[PDB]
Amino acid sequence: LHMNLIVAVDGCGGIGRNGGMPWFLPAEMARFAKLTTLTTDSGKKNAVIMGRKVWESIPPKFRPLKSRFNVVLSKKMKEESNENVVVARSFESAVSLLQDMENIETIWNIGGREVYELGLNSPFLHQMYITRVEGDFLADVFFPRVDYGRFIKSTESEEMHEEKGIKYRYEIYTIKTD
Ligand SMILES: NC(=O)c1ccc[n+]([C@@H]2O[C@H](COP(=O)([O-])OP(=O)(O)OC[C@H]3O[C@@H](n4cnc5c(N)ncnc54)[C@H](OP(=O)(O)O)[C@@H]3O)[C@@H](O)[C@H]2O)c1
Ligand SMILES: CN(Cc1cnc2nc(N)nc(N)c2n1)c1ccc(C(=O)N[C@@H](CCC(=O)O)C(=O)O)cc1
Repeated sequence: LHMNLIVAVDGCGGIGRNGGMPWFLPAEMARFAKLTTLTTDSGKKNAVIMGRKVWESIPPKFRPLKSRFNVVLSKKMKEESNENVVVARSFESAVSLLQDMENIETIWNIGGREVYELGLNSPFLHQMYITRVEGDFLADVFFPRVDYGRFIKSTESEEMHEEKGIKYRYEIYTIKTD
């Protein structure tokens, strides 16, 4: 059972501004949905684990994230009536429930700085799929401080991408104990 982190950070390490995203990148978001949705074993599902403010920053039409199992960490949210969503009061309990479910193939840590930090300290930590966006978007939330020395960066050829006047590039990292 793998836990991969997926994030889009800017030149300063920013991920959030004013409770929302500092940018909108539809092609990047499409790649995000593909990476987080597609499983190898047909019929098996992925799980996304997110913090409450991520959940609330998703457009409610796209919410819950379709074809995935949503786990929202929150100490304040009421239980979610929907079946593809569960509210988990702690990281450890969320990870316990996920490793308990048989049909979950890969757990995608999709955001919340604290969610990211707890994942980075997790035994299930596998890969980081980072989208390095160029420039300073005046973010107020950031990605955790991470020791990249624990990781091996994939060497595949990664071109630059540009949409909406914004440039960015994909990077992949794998924990060195694999
Ligand atoms: N650029 C990106 O790739 C990216 C990735 C994700 C999000 N974002 C942006 O980043 C910002 C949100 O990230 P955030 O870090 O500010 O808020 P968040 O982490 O998304 O959600 C924070 C909330 O999650 C809950 N939570 C987190 N860890 C928990 C734990 N261990 N146990 C229990 N509850 C826990 C708490 O909810 P309660 O307050 O209800 O306890 C906490 O207040 C938004 O702007 C979002 O759009 C961007
Ligand atoms: C605010 N937020 C958090 C968020 C945004 N961008 C990211 N970008 C990356 N690279 N990684 C992340 N974890 C990430 N997280 C959002 C907002 C909307 C949707 C969303 O609606 N996704 C659709 C896909 C949207 C699309 O196809 O354009 C899906 O079904 O997955 C996801 C995350």
